[PDB]
Amino acid sequence: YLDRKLLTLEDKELGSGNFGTVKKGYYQMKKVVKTVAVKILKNDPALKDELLAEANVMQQLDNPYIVRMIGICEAESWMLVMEMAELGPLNKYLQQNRHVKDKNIIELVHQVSMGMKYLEESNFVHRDLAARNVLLVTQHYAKISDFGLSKALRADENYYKAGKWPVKWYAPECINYYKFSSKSDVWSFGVLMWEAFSYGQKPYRGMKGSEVTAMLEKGERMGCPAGCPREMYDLMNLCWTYDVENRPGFAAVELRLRNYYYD
Ligand SMILES: O=S1(=O)NCc2ccc(Nc3nccc(N(CCO)c4cccc5[nH]ncc45)n3)cc21
Repeated sequence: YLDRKLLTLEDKELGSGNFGTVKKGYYQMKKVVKTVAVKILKNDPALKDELLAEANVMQQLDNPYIVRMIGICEAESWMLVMEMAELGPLNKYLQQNRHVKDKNIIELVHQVSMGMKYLEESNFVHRDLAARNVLLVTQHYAKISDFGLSKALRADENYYKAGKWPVKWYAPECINYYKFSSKSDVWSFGVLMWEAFSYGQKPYRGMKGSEVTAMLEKGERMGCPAGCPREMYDLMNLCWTYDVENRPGFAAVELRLRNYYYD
């Protein structure tokens, strides 16, 4: 829990969602002043639980490619205070910056894969991995964010059995059997890659969720984005392996990206 006196907020608003608004601020750590992003709950038991589940999860996470939580501050409102990733969501950035080179995109997605390999080792599932939920520190440093749908897996289980339903990022076992695992997160990571190489274009455009599900069961997949290296498109296809058993884990995904990047 944070000291409201040690927090200064801008008057400007960075963004707003169902939960409320987001403001940029500063929090005085012992000596240094650290720039922060803050979710400020508008005015709702669900939203408080949402903020609470995300905080509960972040508190246990510690990795260079995952957004770091500073803490919670109870004052004029409930506040979730994170270290600021200044450049914001990966999709919106690439949408405004098409000069980004393929090798730069590969670097950022490898970084995500490294954060997810950590998440997988830590036995947490993200359940909302998408380009909108990756934040940029700099043009060469990505962090995974938005852990509101995330779950710590029980010590005796490999998956979580299941609100917000981003079906275009969901593996078939999620849609058909409500089972969410690190391998489901791998499926989503494939969609994320596609997004990144499509410079933030939405996947499966013009299609309803049921239509995407039909497409995938037919064995059809999204095509290679313009200028996307083939090796990276091949990795998207591996991530979209239908049968979860045979879908690769994040260790193999991260390895594959590393070798392509450093070679
Ligand atoms: O999308 S935006 O609001 N509009 C422009 C912009 C520019 C920079 C950021 N950066 C940022 N860094 C860290 C955390 C964070 N947020 C707010 C966005 O969800 C968080 C605060 C509290 C908890 C959180 N979990 N995941 C992100 C996040 N934002 C964000 C934005």
